[PDB]
Amino acid sequence: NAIKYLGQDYENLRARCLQNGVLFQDDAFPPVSHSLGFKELGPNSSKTYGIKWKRPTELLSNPQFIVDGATRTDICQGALGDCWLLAAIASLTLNETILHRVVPYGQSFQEGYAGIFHFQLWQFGEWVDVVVDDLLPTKDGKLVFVHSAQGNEFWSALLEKAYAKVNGSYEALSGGCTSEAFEDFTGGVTEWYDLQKAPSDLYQIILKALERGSLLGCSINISDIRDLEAITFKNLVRGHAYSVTDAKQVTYQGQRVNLIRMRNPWGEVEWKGPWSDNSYEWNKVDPYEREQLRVKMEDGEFWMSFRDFIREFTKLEICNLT
Ligand SMILES: *[C@@H](C(=O)OCC)[C@H](O)C(=O)N[C@@H](CCC#N)C(=O)N[C@@H](CCCNC(=N)N)C(=O)N[C@@H](Cc1c[nH]c2ccccc12)C(N)=O
Ligand SMILES: [Ca+2]
Ligand SMILES: [Ca+2]
Repeated sequence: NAIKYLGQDYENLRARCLQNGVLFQDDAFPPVSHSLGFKELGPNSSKTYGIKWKRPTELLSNPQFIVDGATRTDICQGALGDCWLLAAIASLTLNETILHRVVPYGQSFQEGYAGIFHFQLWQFGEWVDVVVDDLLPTKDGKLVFVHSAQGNEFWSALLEKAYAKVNGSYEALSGGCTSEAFEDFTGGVTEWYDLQKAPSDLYQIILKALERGSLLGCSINISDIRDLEAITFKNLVRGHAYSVTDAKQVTYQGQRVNLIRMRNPWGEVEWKGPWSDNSYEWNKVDPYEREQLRVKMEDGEFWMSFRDFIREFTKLEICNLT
């Protein structure tokens, strides 16, 4: 059983707000500018100025915590450089058991709702329960930071807020490493791989990691500053954490080709090379494999050949649990 961050007690807080006819306002991470940030998001800044804190129950008549499951399409990055965190959360959803440890069951905007939610994280060398109120940064009635592809779904916005809380502010989350969020959700062991010096069995390692629910992300180093744009000629984003979400093998003109699937935590903007959604390659696999694996949809998620992956990306991170 998780210990309470700062001694804040989810169930006692929720019950007492319900008894006293109020919704929770979190003294530890309150709905003010200092919870946004200190410089790029400080009181005196252009980003800060239009932001208003609103509850999902003030935005919409029927907000839902989880809609059609907690899945990686619910992770669409907003105007914060927390790609590393969101790639980790998207990966987290592929392992149901670890997912529902971080995101406890039973939380809702209906029965028993009192403006408070809770999540569990590996922090300070402990499993910790972190509460948040549901006041969220919004602009023109829309979430400014992470949101789901379902506009009425809130669990992922609330998780990102809890993760900001432990680090001090949303701005504190700008720039990071995927392995750090992997740890904070698992307490497990991170390893990284230099894709330019990949071992010969690297596809096997990936397949076995995916089989056992380990979390995998990848990224392209910006090796000359930002000197070709962030976006490459083949539509890949440099210095940007991607989630690795599958590895599967296809028969391409009678030969097996090893494929790998990743998702941009933007929820949009995809590889436009071979095995991309509209690439010709899919014309030349057998119909069944094609219809099991290809999804023509701008969802941020796409296939590469493993050969292309290891040429295009520079780093892979794997967090293995027990
Ligand atoms: C990603 C993002 O939000 O996309 C925007 C839409 C976000 O900018 C991000 O996390 N960037 C990372 C690189 C990509 C990843 N993950 C980043 O800026 N720095 C980390 C580098 C990881 C390895 N990079 C690549 N393979 N490309 C990093 O090490 N960050 C630091 C934290 C830090 C402290 N001060 C600065 C200043 C600039 C950048 C980062 C930092 C860390 N030790 O964790
Ligand atoms: Ca969902
Ligand atoms: Ca896609």
